[PDB]
Amino acid sequence: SYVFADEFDGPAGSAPSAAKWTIAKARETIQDPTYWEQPGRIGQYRNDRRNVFLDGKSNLVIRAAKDGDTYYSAKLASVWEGGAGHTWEARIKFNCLTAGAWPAFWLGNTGEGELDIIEWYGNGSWPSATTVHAKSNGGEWKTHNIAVDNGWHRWRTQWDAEGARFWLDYTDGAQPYFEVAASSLPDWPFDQPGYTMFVVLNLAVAGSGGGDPSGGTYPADMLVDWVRVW
Ligand SMILES: OCCN(CCO)CCO
Ligand SMILES: [Ca+2]
Repeated sequence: SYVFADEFDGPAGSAPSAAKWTIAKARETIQDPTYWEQPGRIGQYRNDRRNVFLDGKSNLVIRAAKDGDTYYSAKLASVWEGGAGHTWEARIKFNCLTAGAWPAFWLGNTGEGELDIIEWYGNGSWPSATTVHAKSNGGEWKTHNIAVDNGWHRWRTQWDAEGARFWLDYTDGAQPYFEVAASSLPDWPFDQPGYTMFVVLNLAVAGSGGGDPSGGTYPADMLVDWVRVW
């Protein structure tokens, strides 16, 4: 009994469900861009079957690849949104841990609050990590470094009014590798009545976290076998 799920079944080369996902048509605009955030260096997003498609073997493929002078990739945001008191999990394979790449699985909200379940940074500086943000600019957060490899893994979070918890490859009764108490973040928005969040799966190229892709190996793929919330 899932409140939201996508098993990404369907024929090779087809698009993910338009009923479940919004596919980004552009990379967000960066207000005061660092070098790799500059228009013309930042990677782009588009709804193109070369960059986001089902492999016909039960996986969503998000692919970053150079087209002309621009790196293109993809971002999906769930149309559905879910509130407190659920468990959220995706099975993911990062075939894209290369210079310039910046994959992420996260729960978003356009007002405040963000649960970055896992991000890996290709810029050669930032360690991969799980992060909880509160506050409008996300300027109040707790973060936890965790290593990412290219194997299949399940990334899980639970959150409610009292806190947020994270697991890697969850097994029965395992302790979260990271948890955050509401009381540890003064502006904790997750306890607001009716507060909900959408799911995001994306593979960015360049920008701050991605950095220089010139030495990286492209095409680079992020595979998603499923996303489930219950
Ligand atoms: O975190 C980034 C790692 N990345 C940066 C290289 O300069 C190398 C990946 O193989
Ligand atoms: Ca699947």
